Amino acid sequence: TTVTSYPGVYIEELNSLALSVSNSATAVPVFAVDEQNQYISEDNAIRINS
Amino acid sequence: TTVTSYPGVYIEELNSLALSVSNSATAVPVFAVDEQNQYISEDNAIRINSWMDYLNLIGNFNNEDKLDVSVRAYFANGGGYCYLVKTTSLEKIIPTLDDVTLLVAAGEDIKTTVDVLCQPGKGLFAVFDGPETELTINGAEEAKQAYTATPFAAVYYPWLKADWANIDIPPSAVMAGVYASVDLSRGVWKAPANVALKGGLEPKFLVTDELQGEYNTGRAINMIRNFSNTGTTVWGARTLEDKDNWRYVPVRRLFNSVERDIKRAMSFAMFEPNNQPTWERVRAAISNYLYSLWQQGGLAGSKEEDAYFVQIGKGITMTQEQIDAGQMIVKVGLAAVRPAEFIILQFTQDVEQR
Repeated sequence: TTVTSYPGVYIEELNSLALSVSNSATAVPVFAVDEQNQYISEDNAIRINS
Repeated sequence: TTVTSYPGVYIEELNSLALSVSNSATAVPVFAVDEQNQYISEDNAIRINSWMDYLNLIGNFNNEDKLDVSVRAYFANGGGYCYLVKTTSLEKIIPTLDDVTLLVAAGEDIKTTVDVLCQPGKGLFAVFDGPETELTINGAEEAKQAYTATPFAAVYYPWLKADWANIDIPPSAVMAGVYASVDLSRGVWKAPANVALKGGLEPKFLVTDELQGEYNTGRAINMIRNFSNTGTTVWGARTLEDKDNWRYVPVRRLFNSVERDIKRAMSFAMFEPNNQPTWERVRAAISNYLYSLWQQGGLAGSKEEDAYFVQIGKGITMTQEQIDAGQMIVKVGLAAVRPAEFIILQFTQDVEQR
């Protein structure tokens, strides 16, 4: 863990495993567009917000 | 003991065997420099402390040469002091050195020198660098063939590419700094994987998850993988050996730093006469070291009778005829913790069944 070589003040911050569970993005869909639609670029997930 | 010749006051200070175990220098690496680098002197372990201390050797030229980039990337990740030796005289300098415990190849192909160097008794777990070329998934049987399976090694696949110093950084010198950073921060028993690289360097080759499936078995190659949560992280704690005992670089490097902290303490009790007063001090001093690791969580088990055991005594470990040859025998057991390589989650809909 810590090595003590020279006389002095050693600060070492031991911290326990902080574990918490985040809940986010329950229903985020994807839309398989029509193959004929020329505006969607080929093989790229173009993302829209509103 | 004392002789009484004249009438007077005699002061004699009898003192018992004071034995304590010191833990220091867990991960201090050496760098096999390139043979062409003219600045390293021939057959001398020139020792550097920091990058401003290293810059007095050479004031410029951070950009191109592969040793010069590697030690710059080493100090950026983790802090330590490292010796620099030429690979020609690598086997001559390392046995006569104080604390060299990571023989780190800074891209120099020194596999033969490593095998000659480290017996099972010495220690010095020695990391390697992966092949700088592309590794496909169906060419897995040949890419493992170059490395020979030994439990004192570790391979890291993708050579790293940084913004500064546009030549390719070898992954072995980068991972050498993460070892000294993890062993200082969270101790030696915690696995050196799952730690983001503090230097601003990205992997040159992207890692598919199915590509890591058939490489992280057998004599495994650990793989540095970058994903979005933590950036470019190291993602392998396996060594080059596939058996149940010595599968992990935390379970290997804990048995190096315990078998070197006790060996320095045994020099104080070296020529002490072995009877019941002597090997009660040696038993009680070793068992306090193995108790201090258990309170830190380095050893598994519920209570201290299961985490470790130490046995010295006439009878129990050595017979009478071995005492007459003057060799006392210490048996030491350790249950080192192994990392959670595959955390699995089982979900049932039967909650009253339990």
